[PDB]
Amino acid sequence: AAQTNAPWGLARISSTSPGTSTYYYDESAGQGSCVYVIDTGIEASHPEFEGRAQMVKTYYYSSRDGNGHGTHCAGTVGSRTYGVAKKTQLFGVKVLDDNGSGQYSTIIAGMDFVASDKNNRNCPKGVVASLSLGGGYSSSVNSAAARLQSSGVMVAVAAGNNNADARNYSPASEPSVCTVGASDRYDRRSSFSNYGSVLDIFGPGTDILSTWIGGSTRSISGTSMATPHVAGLAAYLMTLGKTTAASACRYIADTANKGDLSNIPFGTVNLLAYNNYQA
Ligand SMILES: [Ca+2]
Ligand SMILES: [Ca+2]
Repeated sequence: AAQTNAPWGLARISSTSPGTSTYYYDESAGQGSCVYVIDTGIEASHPEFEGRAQMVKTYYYSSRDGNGHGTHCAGTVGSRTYGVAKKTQLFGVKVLDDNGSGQYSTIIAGMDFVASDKNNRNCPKGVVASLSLGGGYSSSVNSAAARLQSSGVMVAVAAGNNNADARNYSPASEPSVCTVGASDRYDRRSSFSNYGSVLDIFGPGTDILSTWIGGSTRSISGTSMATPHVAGLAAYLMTLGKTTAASACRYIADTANKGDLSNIPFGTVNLLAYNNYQA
């Protein structure tokens, strides 16, 4: 398959070079995988989700995304026009409030929820969780992410937007999950992206167009936008049978574009997520 005039990040993950405009991908498109978007929720009625999204848990008064952020992230995972894995099933877990905030106790509960809830879903090609969230270092938050991974879920987490070492942020700093930095369309590390030895991979995160609440779309930026590129890419590769929940991060790293990025600090990986699709 080939989506012309795609969002630049979609084009970028299917090219060895920046500046292309077509997203080339296998038509299997993540069918048979499942991705949990642990965030502010998902506006599952958005036309772009085509009935493939649903809310499965909320920690607030409503299951509605009153923010947009979780809808955006879910769009980059799996919407028709904006998504990496355009036929995956999406599951919404609302652990963040409508201002985008949440307490670590809630975030932890949400992760343990996914670990159990996946055992009651039919996800024959495997299960991924996308966590575009975090704050300062917490060993309990890291332990929760490690448990989620251990349970058989491909966990992708944002590196954080502090232009600092991700060692001091959670769940970014949990070594066993996949920690995602952000890049821009000119293959620079994004100005706000965290860095550090704990990063596994970079994905597109500056000026990312996706779905928004009220059946709308917009462009926003952050390691939160990079993370769902990786999570959708994992689901895509798991449906193709190339990798498993346990091995996907390492697979993506090993098959990344290497050495493409600028302003990567020594000791941080120079690796950009890449689907290695050949028609
Ligand atoms: Ca290159
Ligand atoms: Ca890691």
